[PDB]
Amino acid sequence: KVFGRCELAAAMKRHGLDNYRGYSLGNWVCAAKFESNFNTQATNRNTDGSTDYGILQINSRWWCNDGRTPGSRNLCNIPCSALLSSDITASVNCAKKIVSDGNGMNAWVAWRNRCKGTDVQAWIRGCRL
Ligand SMILES: [Cl-]
Ligand SMILES: [Cl-]
Ligand SMILES: [Cl-]
Ligand SMILES: [Cs+]
Ligand SMILES: [Cs+]
Ligand SMILES: [Cs+]
Ligand SMILES: [Cs+]
Ligand SMILES: [Cs+]
Ligand SMILES: [Cs+]
Ligand SMILES: [Cs+]
Ligand SMILES: [Cs+]
Ligand SMILES: [Cs+]
Ligand SMILES: [Cs+]
Ligand SMILES: [Cs+]
Ligand SMILES: [Cs+]
Ligand SMILES: [Cs+]
Ligand SMILES: [Cs+]
Ligand SMILES: [Cs+]
Ligand SMILES: [Cs+]
Repeated sequence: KVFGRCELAAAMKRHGLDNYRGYSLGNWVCAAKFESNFNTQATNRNTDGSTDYGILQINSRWWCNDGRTPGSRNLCNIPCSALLSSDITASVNCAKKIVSDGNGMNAWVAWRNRCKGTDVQAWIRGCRL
C-alpha cells in the first residue's frame, strides 16, 4: 500500500507514534517519506547482507526474522514479511522498540541526514488529525 501523507500521519497517530519518546508526528512522517516513500512494501538490501523492510525500513540484522541474515536477532519477534502489510501496526510496534534502544531516531540514518533539525511540522501541515 502506498499511503498518502495525511493518511499515514493519521494512522501513526492512531497507533500511538505522535510524540512517542518525544518525537513529534512530523518526524515519523518525514522518516517514512525518505525511508520508503510511504510504500508499505518497500525492501532494500544492505551491503552487510541484511535487508530493510516496510514503511520505516526496519532491518533484519536486529529487529525481525527473514531467514537469510546470518548472525541476526529478531528483537521485535516478528517475521520481516509482517512489516510489509497494508496495516502498519507491526511496523509501528517495532519502531517503538527501535527508538527506545538508546539513540532515539538517529537509528534511522535518513532521519538524521534528512529530517533532523528541519521543519518537520511541514509533513503534517494541512492534515485533519
Ligand atoms: Cl508527500
Ligand atoms: Cl538462521
Ligand atoms: Cl531522544
Ligand atoms: Cs503517544
Ligand atoms: Cs501527541
Ligand atoms: Cs533504493
Ligand atoms: Cs541496495
Ligand atoms: Cs538500505
Ligand atoms: Cs540502509
Ligand atoms: Cs533504507
Ligand atoms: Cs534501516
Ligand atoms: Cs533465523
Ligand atoms: Cs538469525
Ligand atoms: Cs527473539
Ligand atoms: Cs511481536
Ligand atoms: Cs542498547
Ligand atoms: Cs543502541
Ligand atoms: Cs541503523
Ligand atoms: Cs537546521
